[PDB]
Amino acid sequence: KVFGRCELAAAMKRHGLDNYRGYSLGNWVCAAKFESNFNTQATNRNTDGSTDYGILQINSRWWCNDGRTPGSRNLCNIPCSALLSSDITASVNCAKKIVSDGNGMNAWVAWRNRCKGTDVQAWIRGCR
Ligand SMILES: [Cl-]
Ligand SMILES: [Cl-]
Ligand SMILES: [Pt+2]
Ligand SMILES: [Pt+2]
Ligand SMILES: [Pt+2]
Ligand SMILES: [Pt+2]
Ligand SMILES: [Pt+2]
Ligand SMILES: [Pt+2]
Repeated sequence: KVFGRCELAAAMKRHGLDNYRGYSLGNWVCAAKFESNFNTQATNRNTDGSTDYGILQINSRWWCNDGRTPGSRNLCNIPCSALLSSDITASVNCAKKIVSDGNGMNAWVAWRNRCKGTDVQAWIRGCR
């Protein structure tokens, strides 16, 4: 699925991301835009043996198990294929675990580089 920004905002809000650990909803929508272009099926297969999965481009070394990545920790306790679902719940729950495991949103390079310090509310502006 490729989400619209307002539809993704509403789905993320239903799952408690607005103000999760002090990150407003627009931050999460912005991260998804620049990680995956709102595409639940996105993958980026890296040269280091790992792969980034789904709408939030969660990596298979620390966070999910794809079976094929050296150094697997599987800290979200999920197969990486669960992060390619059309519904966002597994990606949201794993994103919350990423923050809960010592990280800010700085764990996402696209967030740091394209959302941090910007008008993130533009991504929810005008949404019902
Ligand atoms: Cl829900
Ligand atoms: Cl729901
Ligand atoms: Pt789809
Ligand atoms: Pt949902
Ligand atoms: Pt939901
Ligand atoms: Pt939820
Ligand atoms: Pt949830
Ligand atoms: Pt749900």
